[PDB]
Amino acid sequence: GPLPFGNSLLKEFVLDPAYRNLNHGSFGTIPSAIQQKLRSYQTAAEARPCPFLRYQTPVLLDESRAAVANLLKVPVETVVFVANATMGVNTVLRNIVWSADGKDEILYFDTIFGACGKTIDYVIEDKRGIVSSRCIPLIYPAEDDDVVAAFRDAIKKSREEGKRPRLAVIDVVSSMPGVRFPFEDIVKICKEEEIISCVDGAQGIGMVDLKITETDPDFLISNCHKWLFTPRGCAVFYVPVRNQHLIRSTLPTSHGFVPQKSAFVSNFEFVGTVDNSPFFCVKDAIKWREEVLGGEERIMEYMTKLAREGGQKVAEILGTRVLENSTGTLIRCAMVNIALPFVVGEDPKAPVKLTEKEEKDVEGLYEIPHEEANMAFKWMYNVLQDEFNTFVPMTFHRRRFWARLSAQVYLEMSDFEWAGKTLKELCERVAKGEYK
Amino acid sequence: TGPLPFGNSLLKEFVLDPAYRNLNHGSFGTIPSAIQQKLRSYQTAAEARPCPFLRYQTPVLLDESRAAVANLLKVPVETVVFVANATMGVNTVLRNIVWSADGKDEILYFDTIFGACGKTIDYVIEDKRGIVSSRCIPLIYPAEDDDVVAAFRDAIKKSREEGKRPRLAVIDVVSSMPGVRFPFEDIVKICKEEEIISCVDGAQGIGMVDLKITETDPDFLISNCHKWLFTPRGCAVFYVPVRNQHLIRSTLPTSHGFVPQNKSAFVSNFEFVGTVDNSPFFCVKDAIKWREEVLGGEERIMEYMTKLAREGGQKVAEILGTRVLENSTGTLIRCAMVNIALPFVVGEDPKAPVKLTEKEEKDVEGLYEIPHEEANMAFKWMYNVLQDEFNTFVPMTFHRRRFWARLSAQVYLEMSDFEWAGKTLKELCERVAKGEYK
Repeated sequence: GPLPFGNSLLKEFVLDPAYRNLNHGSFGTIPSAIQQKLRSYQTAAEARPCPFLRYQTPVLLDESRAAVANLLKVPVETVVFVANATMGVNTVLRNIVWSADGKDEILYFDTIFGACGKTIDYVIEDKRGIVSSRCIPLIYPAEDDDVVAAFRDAIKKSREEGKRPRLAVIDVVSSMPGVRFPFEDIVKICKEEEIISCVDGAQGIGMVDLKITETDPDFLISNCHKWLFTPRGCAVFYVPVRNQHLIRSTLPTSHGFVPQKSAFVSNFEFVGTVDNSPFFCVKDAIKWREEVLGGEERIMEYMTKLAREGGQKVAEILGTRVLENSTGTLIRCAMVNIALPFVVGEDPKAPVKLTEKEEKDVEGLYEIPHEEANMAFKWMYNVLQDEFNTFVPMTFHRRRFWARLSAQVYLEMSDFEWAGKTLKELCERVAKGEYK
Repeated sequence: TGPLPFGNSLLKEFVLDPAYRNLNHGSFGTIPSAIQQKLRSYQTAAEARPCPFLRYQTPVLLDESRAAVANLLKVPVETVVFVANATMGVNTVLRNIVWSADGKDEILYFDTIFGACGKTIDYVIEDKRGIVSSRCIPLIYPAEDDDVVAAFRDAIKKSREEGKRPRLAVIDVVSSMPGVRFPFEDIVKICKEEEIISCVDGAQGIGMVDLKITETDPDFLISNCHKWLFTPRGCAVFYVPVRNQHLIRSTLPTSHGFVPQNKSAFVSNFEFVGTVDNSPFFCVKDAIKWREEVLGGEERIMEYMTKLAREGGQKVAEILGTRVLENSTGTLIRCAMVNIALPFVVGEDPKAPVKLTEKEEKDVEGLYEIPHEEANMAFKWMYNVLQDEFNTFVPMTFHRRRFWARLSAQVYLEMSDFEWAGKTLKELCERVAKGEYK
C-alpha cells in the first residue's frame, strides 16, 4: 500500500541528513527510485548511442507525454517537453508575430519571475519596438477581486493610449512570494478580450490542480522538476491544437522546422543534442507517486494543508503573520510566506506609502536602515546555510521580508517548528546588528 | 608510469555494449567510465543540497571547466562559456545579430551545412521578416581547397553585384556529412578582408583537431565537447572574443543576466539560463584531466585518430574496391572521420540530373546500378540491417549518385575494427545488389 508522509519519507529521498530542505519550490528533488531510473537511461544511451538516441528517444518521450497528459486530463497531442519553464516561456514570446501596425502590447504583473520579465524586455528589443509592454503593479496580500480589477484597468487603459492588449502572461502560482494567483479569472478575461493567455505555471504540476481544459489557456508551461519528483531540467509544455501552428520554431531551431503524430510534436523530439533522461523519468515519477504514494490528490492535499498549519506556527513563533488575503486563496499551494519581525527604513528614492494596517503591524519593531537592507539580506542567506544548513528565500515586499517556506510530503509539523525557531533567533541576531 | 595504449584494450575504460561496435562516434560521442562516475557525483551533490549547491557551487564548477577548456584551446578564459550543444550556440549567434536597416545583409553558407543550422538561417529570415537573406554555396566533393576558396570569393562577389551585402558566414571546421575537414583558415581570413562576421561551426572540433582559435581569430566559434572531448552529452563550448561579446545581447533562452537598454557580464549571463542538470558542464575539467593523465594528452589522442582514419579508411576502400573521399592535397581526411564510397551506383533522377565528371563516370562503370526511386528504400534498409543484425551503425551521405559511408575512428578502435567495417559493408552491399531491400 501507500506510504505515510512526514520525516519517515526521507528514507525514499537522497537529501543530506544534516541539511533541512525547506525550499523545495526552487529546484526540487527526486526520491532514490527516480535517480536510479535516470542513471538507467544514461547507461542505455552510452551502451549503444546511435541505436538508443535515434530510435528509442521518441518512444520514451511519448511514454512520458502519455503519462503527463493523462494526469493533466488533456489529449496527448497537446503536451510536449521543453528544457525548463524559462525555455517554454521564451518559446511562446519568441514565436509570436506581432501586428504590423505596431500597436501590440504585452501585459504582465510585477510579481513576474525575473527571467520571464527580462524575456519580455529582450523580445521588445529584438523586434525593435513593434511590440511594447505594460506592468501591472500588485500589493500583497492581494485580494483576488483587486487583482482581476487591476487587470481590467490595464486592458481599459491600454486601449485609451491606442495600444492593442495582445498577450498576457499569467502565473498559476507566483515565485516570490509563493502565492496562488487567480489565473482562472484572468485567463477567462483574456478570452473575452481576445488576449493570448500565456500561463506560466512553473509552480504548477504536482502541487495544484491546473484545470487545463476548463480554463482552456492558449499556452501553458509547468516545471515537472519542481513538484512532480522529476529530475532537474524538465518542463511540460501545453499547447492546444488550435495554437500549435504559431509555435513555428523550437528553441533552438532544429531539424523539425519546416520553412514556409503531428508535426508540432515531432519538432520537439530533437532540438539539439541533450541528456533527455529527465524527460524519460516523467512516466516513472508519475507512476511512483501513484503507487508508492497515495496518488496525486493525496500528495497535493498534504502539502497544502501542511503549508497552512505549518506556516501559521512559524507566524506564532515569530509573533507575526502569514501572507493571506481575506478569502484565504493565496495559500492554495504547497508554499507559504511569513513576515519577519523587523522592518526596513524608508528608501528616499522610492518611498512606499505604508498602509495603516501595515504600519500598526510594524508596531515598533527593530528597524534596519534601508542602506543596510541588502547587507542584512545577504547575511541571513549565508547564516542559514553555514550555521543552520538550510535555505529560506525571502521576498522584499513593501519594506518587509517575507520568508517563503515550501512544504513537502517528506516534511511534517516538526520541520516548520524548527523553521520558526531558526528564523526567530536569526532575526534576534539581525536585531543586534550582527549583519555588520 | 606511462599512459595507456590505444586500441580495443582501452574499451575496459568505456561503457559501450561489448556486443555493439561504435564506428560512429562523431554523432553523439561517448564517455569513459571514470567520467560517467563524475557525472553522477555532481548529480549526487545536487540532490543532497539543491539550493546551496545549485546556487553557489555552479559558479565555481563552471569556472573550473572554463579555465580547463580555455587552457586546452590556448584561449583567454574570459572568452569562453558553455551552452547546451552546437545547435544551441549557432542559434545564439544568429538570433542576437542586429541586421542592417536597409535589408541588404545576407548570410553566406555552404550546402554541406548541418541541417539544423541551415534551417536556423531559414527561420531567422522569417522571424526578422525578410530584412536578412541567405545565399547557398553548392559544393562538389572531393572538393579542392582552392575551389572552396574560389566559390566563397565568387559568392561574395555575386552578392555585391546584386546590390546585396555579405554580413555573416557560417563556416565549418569539420563538416558533418560528409565527415570532412573544411578549409576554415582561409575562409575566416577572407571574412576579415571582406568585412564579414565569421560564425564558425566547429561542432566537429574540440578534442579531434586543432581549432587554432588564437591564430585564425574568429568572431564566433562553437564546438561540441560531448562529441570528441569525452564530455557527457549536453555540452558545447562557446568562444566569443570580448570585441564581439556585446553582440550577444541575450542568452538562449533569456534569463536573469540580460540587461535592457570581477567576472564580466557576458560570462555571468551564461551561468543561469534556466533550470538544467549542469553535470555535463562540470565534467569538462574532468574529461580534459582524464585525457591528459590517462591517455597522454590531446596531441597524442588527436593524431592517432587521424592516422587511424586514413589507414582504416583505405582498408575499407580496399576491401570494398572503391575509394576514400580525399582531394589532391590530402586535406579532407585531416580529422577522425573518413568517408568511403559504397560499391554501387544510383540511377539518375530525371528531376535533377547529375552531370558527372569524366573521372566520376569511370569510377562507376561496371558497378551495380540501383534505380533512383528505390534509393531511399535501400538507404532505410541498410540502416536497419546494420543495427538489428550486425549490431552497429554507419551514417551515409548521398552525394551525386553514390553513397559515402562515414566511419569514426577513436582511441578505443584499431585496424581490426575497420577491417570488420569493410567486411560488414560488403555483406551489406552484396545484399543490396541482390535486391534484398524489398
